[PDB]
Amino acid sequence: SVPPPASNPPTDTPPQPDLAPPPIDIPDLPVVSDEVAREEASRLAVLMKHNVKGFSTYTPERRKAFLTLAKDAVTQADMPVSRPQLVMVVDRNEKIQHLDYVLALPDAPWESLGGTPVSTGTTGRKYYYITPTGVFQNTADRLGYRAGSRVWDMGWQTAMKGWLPRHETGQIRLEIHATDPQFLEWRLGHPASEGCIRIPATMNKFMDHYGLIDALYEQAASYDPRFQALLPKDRQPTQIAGDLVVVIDSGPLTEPKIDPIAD
Ligand SMILES: [Cl-]
Ligand code: NA
Repeated sequence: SVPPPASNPPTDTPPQPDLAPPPIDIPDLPVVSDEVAREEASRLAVLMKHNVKGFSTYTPERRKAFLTLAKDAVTQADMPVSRPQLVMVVDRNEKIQHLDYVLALPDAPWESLGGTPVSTGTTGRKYYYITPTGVFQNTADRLGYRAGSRVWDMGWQTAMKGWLPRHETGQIRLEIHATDPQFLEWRLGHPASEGCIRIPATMNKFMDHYGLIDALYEQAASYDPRFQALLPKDRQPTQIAGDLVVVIDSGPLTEPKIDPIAD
C-alpha cells in the first residue's frame, strides 16, 4: 500500500511595515575560511553519524553522483556560492531515495558529509506527484510551521503528475516533513509520498537544532519575532549553515506510470 498524503499548507510571510529594518540591522551571513569550514563539516558529520537514525557515508561512486549533479544544478540555476555553506541534496530516483549533505566551497571542490534515506513522490497513484528536480531555497518569504516537528515550506513548485505517462504538470506546495504515525520510518528508501520530501524524525530534529539549511531563516530571526518564535530556543546554529535544497535524479529520469484503478 501507499501511505496517505501529507498536508502541505502554504505559509507565505505576511508583509509587516513595522518590522522593516535598515540594512545595518540585518546581520551578514557568517563567512569562514575553507580550512575552518572543512573542520566544522567533519564535526557535524561525526555528530550526525551518532545522532541521526539511518545515517551513512556513501560509496565513492555514489558520492561523486551527489556532488556532480548538485553542482550541475546550482550552476544551471545561476545561484551563487559566495561563502562556504551546506547544501541538502536529495536524489529522487526510485532506486536511490537518499539525501546527502554537501559542503559547497566557492573556490575548492565540494565535499560530501553523508546522509539518510528519504521518501519522495511516487508514480502509479492518482493525485500523487513526482518530486521535481531543481534548486529550492529556504528563505524568509515563508515561515513554515511546527506539527512540535519542524516543517520547511519551499513554496509552490511545478511538478509532474505521477500517474499520467503523457507528462502533465501541476502545482504542488513543496515541503519537507518528518515521519509520523501515518508515515512510518520503515517507508524511507522507497518512493511513497504525494510529492513532499519525507525525512527521518531524528534528521529533522538535527537540522532544526544545528540550523543546517536555516541561514536566511536565522538572519530574519535577528529582527523578526515571527522567525525567532519558530526556531528552537536552545539551538546551536553552525557557521556553515546554508539555505539550498537541491533535488537531483541520478538514474534514468523518473517516468509517470498509470494507476490501474483510477477512473
Ligand atoms: Cl505508514
Ligand atoms: Na519523486
